[PDB]
Amino acid sequence: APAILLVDDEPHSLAAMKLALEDDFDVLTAQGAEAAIAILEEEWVQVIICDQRMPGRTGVDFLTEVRERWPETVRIIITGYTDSASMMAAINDAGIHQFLTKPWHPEQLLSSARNAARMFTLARENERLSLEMRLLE
Amino acid sequence: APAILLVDDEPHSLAAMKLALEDDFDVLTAQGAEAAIAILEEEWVQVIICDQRMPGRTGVDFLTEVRERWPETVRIIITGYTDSASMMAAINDAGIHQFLTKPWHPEQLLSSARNAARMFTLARENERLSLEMRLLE
Ligand code: BEF
Ligand code: BEF
Ligand SMILES: [Mg+2]
Ligand SMILES: [Mg+2]
Ligand SMILES: [Mg+2]
Ligand SMILES: [Mg+2]
Repeated sequence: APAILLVDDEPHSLAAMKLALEDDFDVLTAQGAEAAIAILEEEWVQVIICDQRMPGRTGVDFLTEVRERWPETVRIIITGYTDSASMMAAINDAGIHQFLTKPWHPEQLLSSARNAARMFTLARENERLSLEMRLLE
Repeated sequence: APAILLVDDEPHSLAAMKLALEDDFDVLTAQGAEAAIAILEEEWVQVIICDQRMPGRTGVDFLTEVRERWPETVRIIITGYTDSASMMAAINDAGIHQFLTKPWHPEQLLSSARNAARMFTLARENERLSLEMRLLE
């Protein structure tokens, strides 16, 4: 089953985000870029959420690669420093579907999640149709 | 072009929500259920957002019908009274994709919007494929 990947510098927000999502998804949790890529390798992930402000590699960077190695996956950013334009510009260059502000309702953040996974589902069958309708003409 | 429908009891939040979205969508605004249905008649709408707490008819009710008369349209609820279970249950029976808490970032609420419209787009071509791949077998 498609899980959701949680990826934040502070391990107390993975803790939280899980508490909000665990009841509905298979939550996978990671402490940063290099740590997280490791997981998308072995396990299968429908949705990912990433702190932007992370030591070393930023969410936007991580996700530029995620976009490249596993394009079937819905990418989401999350920020408490929502006031910066540089960021948004960065966000707006990458293929980032949702950007959430901190903090967040257990039921809101939960929703941006159910979204992503419904979306991941559309996109994924939206492609099936194609592939299979190619194998006709 | 597909617009977005805004539908809230307090005309000062339509004011706001527009200010957040106008730069990116064709915003249509309505003061409540009966008022809003009137608009989906003449004009074409890809995304709708509805206050739950509205005199007379509630968002969830409105949207149950919207779901029925214009199913191609992405439905969204928005609440400041996020603590009620009755609601969520109601929300969870209807076909409601996103539920936002008040208040909201200009760039968050903005995003739940861009979401919806990308989604409205998937769903709508996801169907094209079908219809057209039916006209083969
Ligand atoms: F700093 Be992260 F964006 F919360
Ligand atoms: F009362 Be609405 F939900 F803001
Ligand atoms: Mg629990
Ligand atoms: Mg941080
Ligand atoms: Mg403006
Ligand atoms: Mg109200």
